[PDB]
Amino acid sequence: QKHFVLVHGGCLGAWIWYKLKPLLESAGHKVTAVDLSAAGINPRRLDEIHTFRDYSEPLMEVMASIPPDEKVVLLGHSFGGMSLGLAMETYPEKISVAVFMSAMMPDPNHSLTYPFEKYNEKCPADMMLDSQFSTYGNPENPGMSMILGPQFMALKMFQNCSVEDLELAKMLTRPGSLFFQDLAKAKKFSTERYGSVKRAYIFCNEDKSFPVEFQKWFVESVGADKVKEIKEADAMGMLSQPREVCKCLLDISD
Ligand SMILES: C/C=C1/CN2[C@H]3C[C@@H]1[C@H](C=O)[C@@H]2Cc1c3[nH]c2ccccc12
Repeated sequence: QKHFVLVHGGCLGAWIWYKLKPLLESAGHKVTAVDLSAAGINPRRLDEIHTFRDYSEPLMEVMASIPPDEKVVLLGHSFGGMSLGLAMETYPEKISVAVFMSAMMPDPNHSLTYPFEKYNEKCPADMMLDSQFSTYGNPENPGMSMILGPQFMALKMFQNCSVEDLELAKMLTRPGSLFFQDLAKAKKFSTERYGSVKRAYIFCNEDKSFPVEFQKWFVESVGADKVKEIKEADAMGMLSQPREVCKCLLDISD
């Protein structure tokens, strides 16, 4: 038995893991799927969350409650990788392996905004399609909020998923933030902390929102201890290939 803590990306929520949580449990493991602040059915509203630590606070509540005797495996995807990073900085010893599936993997050597800068470098400005962006917070120093466009979701996140999974996410997706202006002010991670945590990576070769060539770039520039691939996972591998993410994760963790 291991304890997996599962962390969703932006605009999503704990619900994305609904297909993978049973699977890990039927193999005999403990699973936690967290909702981050203003995501899923978390009661907070976006415009009351201005920092990324505030956003990541329900993950941090989980990590503080890992008994002294225990460790967890973390799985994050997309923007979830950033929360994995804070978890890994603050509680390095409570994590046996941090697993990043088609996620940005922070590097103690750069500002926390660096994977975002590199994404703008490597991807076109129209990458998010019908998604839409607006400022919130103080007009004097603003946040950016985003909503996922229906086409963006169908073509570029859930394209190897059932229309059912696509429909559920339209019902459940909420405005998100990538916290860029706050992340630009956050303390960097260190190698003594963040950097002491074994890391794994799971490629999702068919992720059109985060192309594999760019996922491959985080492993080449930061490194990972283990690395797997899902030939047919899209951005939502946990929904499109839930049995393969399970298999990868038991491999990585055993
Ligand atoms: C919530 C929709 C998004 C679209 N896109 C955006 C933001 C999110 C999503 C992950 O949740 C991916 C992957 C990603 C994005 N920006 C990145 C920067 C560095 C590495 C990966 C990314």
